[PDB]
Amino acid sequence: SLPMLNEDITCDTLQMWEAISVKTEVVGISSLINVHYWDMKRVHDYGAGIPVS
Amino acid sequence: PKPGCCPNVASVPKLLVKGGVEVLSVVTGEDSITQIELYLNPRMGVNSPDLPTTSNWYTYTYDLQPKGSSPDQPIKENLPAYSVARVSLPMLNEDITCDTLQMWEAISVKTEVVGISSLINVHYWDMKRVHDYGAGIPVSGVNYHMFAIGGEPLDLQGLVLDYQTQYPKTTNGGPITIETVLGRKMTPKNQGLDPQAKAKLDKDGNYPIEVWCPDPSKNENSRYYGSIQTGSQTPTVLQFSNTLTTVLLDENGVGPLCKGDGLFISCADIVGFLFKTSGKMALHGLPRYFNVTLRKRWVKNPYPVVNLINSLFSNLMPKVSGQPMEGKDNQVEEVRIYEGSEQLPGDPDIVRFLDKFGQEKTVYPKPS
Repeated sequence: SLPMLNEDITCDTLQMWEAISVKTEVVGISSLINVHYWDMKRVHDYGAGIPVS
Repeated sequence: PKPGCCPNVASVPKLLVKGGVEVLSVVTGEDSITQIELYLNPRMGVNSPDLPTTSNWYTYTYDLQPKGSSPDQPIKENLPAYSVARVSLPMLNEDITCDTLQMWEAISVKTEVVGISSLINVHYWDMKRVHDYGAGIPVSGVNYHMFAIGGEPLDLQGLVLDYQTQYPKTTNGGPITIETVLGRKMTPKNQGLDPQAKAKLDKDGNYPIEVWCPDPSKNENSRYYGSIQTGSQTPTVLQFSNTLTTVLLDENGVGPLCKGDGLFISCADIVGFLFKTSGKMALHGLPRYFNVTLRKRWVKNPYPVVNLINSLFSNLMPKVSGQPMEGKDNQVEEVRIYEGSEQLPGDPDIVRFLDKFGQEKTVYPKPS
């Protein structure tokens, strides 16, 4: 939610919020290497599970 | 570019767009002229052609007869109807510091009845013969056409011919009558006009001609032309041309103002009875063509916006279900007002009030 912000009436002008540079990152990215898990299907016999892909 | 070595022509208003409906969005200058063309298929009891079996007759009623015993009741598709079309308009700029807005206004309406050459089909495969072993009797008798251009929809009042007859009430979008718009069962007082039976029209194929007529009491922003000529097999003469332009200004000098930026066209047309060999006859309409011309005109806003916008919100103006402070049972008892200061009056029990004219007047205490 964005606040009210002062308008004008002589020039019929007003203010609006404008985004300029969004920054982003995935915050759950190092949980992807959780190979040990009680249901992950192994690559072969006595192996590790194949990780999430 | 030499004027003396090249001929000159007259000055004609420049075309800017010619196309469909989606070019009303064009930002024009302060002084433009907009021509818009319409057409209205009449709703003669059969409202739509998409129906599988009942679209055998389009713009025809279904072979109406008198009943023979009171009370009569017609079918939904028995009575004819009007035809309305709110054409869209663009929104136009304003000027808040001088409190003026501009808005559309019609000036000239050109009209013509298309399909007027489809009357002479005297070899129709169900049309009855006027003389035995001969040709067919053409469409004739009752004709009725009434169009209406305007910035607001029409105001039209209940004028039934027999109050005792009952009409099919609206179970789902049905034709509404006096008893639907008022709710109470209709009196014989509405055989003639009755000022507690006004209505506006919003549904095109649902308001019947038979009880409803355009009442010229409240139609300051809608002009309408109409003609009746009624009888059994009377001739019907209608001229049509490409050069009759109806000017539509007022005595004051300005035409209809399209308030709300809608131009409410309104139309109905009946041209004749077609007769059938069995004897059944039916009303048949025709569609009309319109060429209404618009021009942008400045007005003055009568409603102060700052006095108006506060009344709308619940948070900015709270309404509360308190005890009654105006009306018949007002508990607010006495209210004074003080303005300026004069010299000391005779007694503080004296009472003043402003008169009808608007000057102060010390009223005199009479015994009671």
